[PDB]
Amino acid sequence: SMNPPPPETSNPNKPKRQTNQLQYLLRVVLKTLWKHQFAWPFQQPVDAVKLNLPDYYKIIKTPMDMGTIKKRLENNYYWNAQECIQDFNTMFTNCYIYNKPGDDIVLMAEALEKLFLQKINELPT
Ligand SMILES: O=c1[nH]c(-c2ccc(Cl)c(S(=O)(=O)NC3CCCC3)c2)cs1
Repeated sequence: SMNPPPPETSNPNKPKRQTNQLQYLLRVVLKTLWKHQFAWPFQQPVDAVKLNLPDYYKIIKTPMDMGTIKKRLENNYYWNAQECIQDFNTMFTNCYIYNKPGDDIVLMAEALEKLFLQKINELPT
C-alpha cells in the first residue's frame, strides 16, 4: 500500500508511565492545540491515498501526528514528557521537510509550533 501502518499507540513490551507533566501534555497542551484553526491537517496520520501524495512516505520515514500522540497519551504509552515532546517536534519537522518555506501548510505548522512551545515552556512539577 501507499500508506504504511500508522505509528503504534500501544506496545506491550514497552513500559508505561504516568506523570504530572504527561497529564498536562494531554489535558492542556494537546487538547488546546487540537482546537486551533490550523490543527486539522495534523489531527490524523497523513493519508497518501486520500490526499493523493504517493510521495509522502517516500520522503517521511518517521511520521507523526496529533491523533497518534493523543492516543499514546491516553494509553500511558510514554515514559516521560520529553518522549511526548519529541513526537510533537517530529510532527513539526516532518512538515517542514515534506514541504517548502512559505507554503500554507508550513505557515500552519509554524503557528502551531509557537503555541506548543509557549505551552511547554513551563510544565507542572
Ligand atoms: O506535511 C503535511 N501535510 C499535511 C496536509 C494535510 C492535508 C492537506 Cl489538504 C495538506 S495541503 O498542504 O493543503 N496540500 C493539499 C494539496 C494536495 C495534497 C493536499 C497538507 C499534513 S502534514
